[PDB]
Amino acid sequence: SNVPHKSSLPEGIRPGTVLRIAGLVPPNASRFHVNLLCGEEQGSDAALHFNPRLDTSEVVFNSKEQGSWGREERGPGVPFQRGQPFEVLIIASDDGFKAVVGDAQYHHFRHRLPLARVRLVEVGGDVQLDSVRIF
Amino acid sequence: NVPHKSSLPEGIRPGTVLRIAGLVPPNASRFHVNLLCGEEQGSDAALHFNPRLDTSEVVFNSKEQGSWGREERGPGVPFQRGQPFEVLIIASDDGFKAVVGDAQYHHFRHRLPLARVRLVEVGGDVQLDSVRIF
Repeated sequence: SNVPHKSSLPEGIRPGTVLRIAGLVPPNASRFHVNLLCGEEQGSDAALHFNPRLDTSEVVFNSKEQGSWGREERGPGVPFQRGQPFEVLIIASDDGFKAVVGDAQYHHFRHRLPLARVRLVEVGGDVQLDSVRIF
Repeated sequence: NVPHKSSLPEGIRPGTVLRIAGLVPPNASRFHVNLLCGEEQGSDAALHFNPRLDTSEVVFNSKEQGSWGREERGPGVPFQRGQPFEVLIIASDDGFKAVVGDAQYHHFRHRLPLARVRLVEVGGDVQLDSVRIF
């Protein structure tokens, strides 16, 4: 199932970076996450926390800075389903992160931390990961 | 087979993603994807992505004022006759990242300004499934 899955980004990511995450949402999944982290330590700051919640039918976006979570943003409905595969694109621009789900633009999350702080991508939770690619 | 045209109303910026899904015909010679700066014939091409299956090469190039540039070539041909493909053209601040399949294939540094791009054009021997701008 390959979780928790970590992808190190020693030189960071620039505007024009695409994170492609594919996987299956297992039959009794509660929630999973894709984190863009500043370091490898526990509780590391997070430029992006992408959190589909199957049990509450929401998709939460947040950030973590100086150990404190920001204010949650929510996307429109849950474009994931228990027992169904998915494809997510997280696209970094100069202005924020574009979340694409199932070939449809889903939500835009404005930068709160500098994009230059990102050093790691972490995928975890109730997800059976197909692949994580970083272009 | 008139080329497919898709206008870019707000141009493209670092973070624009062009997903081109399609199928190569069994008798295909070559097809191309152009990022053009105007809707006139002979407009500047900020990016000319040209896979060539008749000679087994993939050529990158630019064009301004009707004059081309120096060709760049990628490793082999990640395209086969009769086989489908998915291409990502990702604009960064440094250039265009071309992705074929699940791997970055080439990095074409910006020869022309990114803000001058206004039209995507797909032509040649190719069956076009979908053109998406993200």
